[PDB]
Amino acid sequence: NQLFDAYFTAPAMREIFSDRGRLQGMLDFEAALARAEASAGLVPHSAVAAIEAACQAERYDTGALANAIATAGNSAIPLVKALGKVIATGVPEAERYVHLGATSQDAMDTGLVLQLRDALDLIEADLGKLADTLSQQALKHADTPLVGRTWLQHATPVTLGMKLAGVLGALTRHRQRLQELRPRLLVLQFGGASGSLAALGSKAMPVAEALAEQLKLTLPEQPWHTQRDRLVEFASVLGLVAGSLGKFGRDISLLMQTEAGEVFEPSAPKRNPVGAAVLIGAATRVPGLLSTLFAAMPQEHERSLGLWHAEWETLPDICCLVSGALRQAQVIAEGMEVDAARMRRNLDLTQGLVLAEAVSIVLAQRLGRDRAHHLLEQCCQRAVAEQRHLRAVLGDEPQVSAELSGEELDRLLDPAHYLGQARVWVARAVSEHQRFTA
Amino acid sequence: NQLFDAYFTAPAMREIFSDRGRLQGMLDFEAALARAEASAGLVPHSAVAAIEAACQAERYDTGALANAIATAGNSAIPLVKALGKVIATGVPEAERYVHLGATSQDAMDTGLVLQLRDALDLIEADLGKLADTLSQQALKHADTPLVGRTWLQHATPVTLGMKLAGVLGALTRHRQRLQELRPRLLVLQFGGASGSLAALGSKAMPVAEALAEQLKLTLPEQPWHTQRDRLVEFASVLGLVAGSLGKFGRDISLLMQTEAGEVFEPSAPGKGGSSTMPHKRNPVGAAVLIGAATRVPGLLSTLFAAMPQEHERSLGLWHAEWETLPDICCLVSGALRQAQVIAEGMEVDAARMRRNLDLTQGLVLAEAVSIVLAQRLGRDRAHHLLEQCCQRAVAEQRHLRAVLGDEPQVSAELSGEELDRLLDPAHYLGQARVWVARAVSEHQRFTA
Amino acid sequence: NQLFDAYFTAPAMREIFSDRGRLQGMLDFEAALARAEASAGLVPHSAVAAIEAACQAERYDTGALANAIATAGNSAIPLVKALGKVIATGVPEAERYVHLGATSQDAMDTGLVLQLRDALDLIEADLGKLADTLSQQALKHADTPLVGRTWLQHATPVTLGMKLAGVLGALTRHRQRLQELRPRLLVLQFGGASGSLAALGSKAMPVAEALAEQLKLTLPEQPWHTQRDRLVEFASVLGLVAGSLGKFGRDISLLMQTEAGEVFEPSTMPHKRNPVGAAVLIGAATRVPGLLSTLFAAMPQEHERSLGLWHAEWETLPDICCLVSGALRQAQVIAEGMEVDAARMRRNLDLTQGLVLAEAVSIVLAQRLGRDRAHHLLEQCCQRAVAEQRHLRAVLGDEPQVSAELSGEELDRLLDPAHYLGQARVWVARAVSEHQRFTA
Amino acid sequence: NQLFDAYFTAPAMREIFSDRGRLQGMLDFEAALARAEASAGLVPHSAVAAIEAACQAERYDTGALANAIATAGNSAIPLVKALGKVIATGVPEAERYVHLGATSQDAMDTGLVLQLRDALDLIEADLGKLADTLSQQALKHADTPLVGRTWLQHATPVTLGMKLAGVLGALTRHRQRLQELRPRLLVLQFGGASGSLAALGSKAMPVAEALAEQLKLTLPEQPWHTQRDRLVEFASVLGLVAGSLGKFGRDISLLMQTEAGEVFEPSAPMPHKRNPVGAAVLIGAATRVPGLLSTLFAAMPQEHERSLGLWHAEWETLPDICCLVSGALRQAQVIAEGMEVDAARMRRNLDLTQGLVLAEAVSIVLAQRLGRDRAHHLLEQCCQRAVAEQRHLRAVLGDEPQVSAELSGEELDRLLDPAHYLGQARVWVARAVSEHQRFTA
Repeated sequence: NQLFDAYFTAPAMREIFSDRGRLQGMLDFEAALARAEASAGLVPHSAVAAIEAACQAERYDTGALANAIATAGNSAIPLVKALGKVIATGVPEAERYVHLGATSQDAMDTGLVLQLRDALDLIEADLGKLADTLSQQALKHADTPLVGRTWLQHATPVTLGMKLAGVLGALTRHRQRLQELRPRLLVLQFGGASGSLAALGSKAMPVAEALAEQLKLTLPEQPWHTQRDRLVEFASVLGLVAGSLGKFGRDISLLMQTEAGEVFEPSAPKRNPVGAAVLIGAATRVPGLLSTLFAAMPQEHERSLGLWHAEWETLPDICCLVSGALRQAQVIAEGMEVDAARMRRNLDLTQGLVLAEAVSIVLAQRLGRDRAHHLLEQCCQRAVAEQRHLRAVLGDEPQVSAELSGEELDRLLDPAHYLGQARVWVARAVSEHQRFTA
Repeated sequence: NQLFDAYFTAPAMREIFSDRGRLQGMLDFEAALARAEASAGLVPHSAVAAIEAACQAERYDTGALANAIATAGNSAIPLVKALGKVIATGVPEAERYVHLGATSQDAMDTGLVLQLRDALDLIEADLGKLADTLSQQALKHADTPLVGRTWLQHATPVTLGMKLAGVLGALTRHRQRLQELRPRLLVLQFGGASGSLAALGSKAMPVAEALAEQLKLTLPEQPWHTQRDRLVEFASVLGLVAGSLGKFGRDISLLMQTEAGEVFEPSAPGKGGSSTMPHKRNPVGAAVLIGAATRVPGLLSTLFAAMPQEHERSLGLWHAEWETLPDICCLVSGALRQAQVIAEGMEVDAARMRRNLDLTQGLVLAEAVSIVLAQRLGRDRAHHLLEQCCQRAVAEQRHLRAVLGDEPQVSAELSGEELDRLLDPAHYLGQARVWVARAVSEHQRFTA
Repeated sequence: NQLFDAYFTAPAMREIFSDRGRLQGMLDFEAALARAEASAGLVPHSAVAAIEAACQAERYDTGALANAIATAGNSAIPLVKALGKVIATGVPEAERYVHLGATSQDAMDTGLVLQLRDALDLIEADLGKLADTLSQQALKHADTPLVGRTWLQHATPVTLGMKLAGVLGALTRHRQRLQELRPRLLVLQFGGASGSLAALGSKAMPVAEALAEQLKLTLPEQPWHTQRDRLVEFASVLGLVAGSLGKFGRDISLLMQTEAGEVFEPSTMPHKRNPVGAAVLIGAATRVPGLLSTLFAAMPQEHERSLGLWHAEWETLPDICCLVSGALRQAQVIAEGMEVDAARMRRNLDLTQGLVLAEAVSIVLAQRLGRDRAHHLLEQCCQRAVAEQRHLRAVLGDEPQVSAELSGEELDRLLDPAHYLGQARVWVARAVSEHQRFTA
Repeated sequence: NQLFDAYFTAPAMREIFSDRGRLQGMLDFEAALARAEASAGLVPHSAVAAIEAACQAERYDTGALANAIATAGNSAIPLVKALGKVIATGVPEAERYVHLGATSQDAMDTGLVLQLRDALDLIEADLGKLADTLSQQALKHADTPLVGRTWLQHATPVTLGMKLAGVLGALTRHRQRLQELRPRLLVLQFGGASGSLAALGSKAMPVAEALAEQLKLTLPEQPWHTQRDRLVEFASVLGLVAGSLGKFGRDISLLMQTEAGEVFEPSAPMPHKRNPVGAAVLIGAATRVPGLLSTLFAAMPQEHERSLGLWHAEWETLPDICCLVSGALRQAQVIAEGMEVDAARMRRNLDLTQGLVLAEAVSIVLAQRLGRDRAHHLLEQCCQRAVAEQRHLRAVLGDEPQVSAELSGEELDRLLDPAHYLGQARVWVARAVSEHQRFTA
């Protein structure tokens, strides 16, 4: 099943979450294990070299391992056995030192953490890259006006940059979150059969620290075979990412509507938003995958069956799904086409009624807040009845045209003059984005 | 990613949901389309032959199509284009008739329905097979007694057959559900660009009916590009199946617990080389059933979440279905597979079940005694006298059978032969055998 | 918490799923139990009368029961205890016959089924009512043309009735599904402590059948304390309903868009018209999926009675019923009173200036000239209608080959949406037809 | 519907998430708004006093408001209207200043945030309290041995304290998480009709800052009417808490099994018909919350300046999650501080596999005493026999020439003693408790 894979997953991410990557992660653990126990005096340095030479994914047969797993219950034991048979060919007496003192889940979880680290690194890169380009766009259109849409109904003006800044804001907060969880997530899983590490006796802590250092991972306060919050948390932040990008994709698709035509996805490297589809798809698929991870948390005792198995393919799907949305969001963010003219046109589709408020405040002071209220509802009721722009109806209004010149009315009914804090929001958002950098 | 695929998916099911299977479904649609339109006078019979010759999945390159899809937004257009370029090599003037009057989703949904039918067929087979073997085991152990477990606490007796009968019951109801949705699910998706089928003019219905008949699919009251209840219902029943097998998997894992050791998955004393009994007899099969019952709910909610698809064709929500439905089918196929293995080969330890039964030293049978001593003496007096014997059987900790034998009023009302029977689990099985009877009965009724 | 309850739940449904409704369901079970065991010779007819008199929800204190439940672990034991203390006041020696031979879950599940039966009845009523009005609207607008929208882009013409017929189709299928599960869902839950019903000895089946008949419920092949598929199936179909009405609510909100303004929910103070009704439908379609998966998630219940997973069902199923009842309610309001602007629909139709109708002309000029020549000639006309931006009708009129093959009267028809509605009217017909067939 | 509410929700949490609490949250916003705008010169101080006097939830009719909402589409407009009619009775000319320049969602989101802050405060107190008592229990049983259970199968020894330390570890990580999201979650929602705040002109930022300060909330970089990640994140951590307490609840129920009988829930004020009613709540929450959480994730792609339907879906969902978790924390505390341990039964269960679960501990020692190659064979032989002629491994090894010739009766007694194969058990408890004390500050 790879037909839709190019469209839904980012190639680099798929490489990490492939059989090769999964296998390599565990093998990395095994080699690192031998290395760490050797420096503790548990394994002959001659064996360390033998093991490392066999810890290359390429040397194993996935098809064969797959059938064995179906009988083993996990991936570690069939791999360790296959690793042993490879080390036997060359240094037969080294075979007895592989996977010493460790349990299957140690290899599996640590291997996974290694893959998660490479994954984290990609996601942070793409995020920063996307935030940068989004930052520029926000500034570029910090003041090009478009109508505000509330419950899909026209509302007071807004700016395109204001909208893009909101997405920027969320992305910054996610980079922040990924940064805070990093020291929590990147930990070693080394507990042995029941997490007591008893098999290593007094060389337990020494081997553990050596092992963590070897893999450049932190040593946790204790093993976590059945405490899975670290993994679920990571998945949850990726969930937040899919959701925000989902909002972005929705907004694009609505802006690309025939009856709106204000913003468009870049033209193929009827104009269908094939990129937005990916973003919306991810924001629709991920919640379910995420609840699965939450659902599997109440893992029994020292190792749970079934609940633990449910994590295996779920976490990787989430990472892939999100990698694909980030990739697609980058494409549209750096190349979307804007039609400011059309934005202007759509703005007085309600014929200035959306700007009634801007006029109400001015005539509030020019005359009585009490009198202006009446006089304004009257002009709107008319601009609708005899259907014609509010600018005109107001020009033919004695009290109004007697208090406001033709030049004043032209300004009041100009959306570019009712942008509120639009530019400020973009400023603060872009500001914070640059602050984070450091 | 195929490491865990042999363990989590049934090989036959993966074949259906592979690139080849996906492609073939759509090509089958294309060939059938030409055929149906030819008989309506829209396509020269010479083209029909050209097209069918190119409607073979093997002739296409997945890798290439994959990259094209990333730009197209769907799978139909890149496939149709590739199909056209293949038909051009031989009969160049046949190229203009492929995919005539149809929209991308028509090919995709119909292709899917074809895959779903092959899937439905596997699932029904496996279910029937599993129900059969489960039916025999139920009968075989209709009266082997085991303690009842409530909130994981010991309760009045139950029978192993009774337990297996409940799984049988659920499975029968699912077979029933699968049967009722069949006519609803296996429908054709032919509506064109906006579901009006206007491009075919007055040849619309004729082509439609011909097409349905060609594929052996029913013609729906109308196209359903954005009315997805049919697919969500199918996923939902599969969900129910995952759930039921999940309960079965849980029960096995709990019965295989070291402190229970009453039922075991196949493969020697527990699992594999039963050397050091303590561990190793791991329930690798139950893990699959439990895994599926844990994963499926989320995948199912995704299909529910993607139902409010806008207008004539929705973007994003529709894309979300593509890989989700297949995952559900594969997950369930793997659970059915594993459930079959353990159902037909589980090991029972009736002696250990007996031993576990009086772990509470007959206190779990207090009720069975309470009713008899209710009539022999006063329901009011018996109540007092019984709580007294239990409080003692616990204090001086020793079986209730004993405490009652040393009880004047009790031993004066019930002989030693009577008390032996009252404190025997085998005599307090209630409707255990009846339940197994009714369930198996209904299972045989369904058959027809 | 009742602020949003009037807006999100249908009052009749909330009545069913209230403390009173929950309590009454269990009490109904107890009364029916005594009645059935009496006719088996297990209970004196004098006690049956005493029990029935106490089986009225009104006579109990919810607040008090609630605190007891926090210690009991379920609702049946504190209720049965309170019931016993009420029967004591009058007929003291009747107290020992209440809840005889039954376990807490028997009372709880059966009580629930009773509530689900009332709920099923409301949902079937509302659905049929909604299907009817939707049916008329479908026919009424069977041929008022509106542009087709694909990926939110303009596509070949469609009819408003066509759209509404789709929703009708789905609702018909749900009524059908609700009909098929009815015999499966409305079953009695009577198994006792461990589902063996051993406490009743040989009077087990007799009491069981009498009890099922008393409550007008079917007796299942065996008790189902930990086989929950019946409940999850029902929630699943309600899920299907929320999803369908969700699609409807989405379509309305999109048609109510300022840049569309084609359909509206029933009604300064001008351009301000928010779809408060569609909000409910979309909300339900968004909330229900999660609630449903919870029911699926709770299926692997251990042995004879599961703790935790079973507790998870208690408030979840009722939430689903209430959520859906509110969506049905709101969908009915908008279905029978939505405002249509056929004029605006026409206007929006040539927003692409006839390019959306290029296909309709392509087939005709396919025969008039060469399918090969027509193709070229048509792309040329579209490319121009875009460049010098002006309707395609015009560009085709200034096209020698085209105006030489098609009269001005012929081009006026080809570029008219009303003439490219395909099977629109047929779809509405089949859907409405099937709706009338079901009725019986 | 309050039957199961006492059992599933913590009373204090329900108070926060009640009609009264919801209403008061928005009223607090209204009062604070007037106050902030007055100091910017937009409202007469005499009106500020009139408004504040009307911003008390008690003065309004929920039933009435509920029917109005059914027509309004939200809760803010019917409340603001009702508030206005109350301020009219006394200071009629003050009515025109209420809710000035604000949109419905500003009142609603800010009101909710206020409620979430009170909720956050409860959850942090309970977590700290639960961590403390779990901390003592961990230490108290840091070395009482119980058998390890892998895939529900007996495995090498473990300690009760070790197990409890794992729950402690998770709880500490959650407190840490709650601390990190606090500055992110507690922000003001003030953007007006479309988030431009245009209606206030150049008095926008001044009023905004004054408003934030008034409510003791941070001012975000920009309004967030359709960027909901802050709320979903909070719900997500609460999800993590439900999950962890869910694992704890599961372990208790399994330890309370008749065939185990090692740990029991307090005998809150029959075979030993002791049902784990508390564990039921923890497991239930862990089962219900995932669904509620995905709902909030599902509602994130909210369109433009204000989304209909998806935003409505948040309203009752976030509160349910908070209540559900408050009920699980409550129940977890009860069992944590009062669970009964049967160390003797744990010992008995330990050699249910008759020492085979300790085979590994013997394997390493006999690996050196003799040949790692010879010991291997000799050990599998003793196990295969201890099983066949079914009798303890301690015995089978004592009748083994090579073994009894290499290890004294005193040495074998020790090797087959669980208390001597606890590995890092006590260390894990140490590190976890240590980190718990570290966090404190």
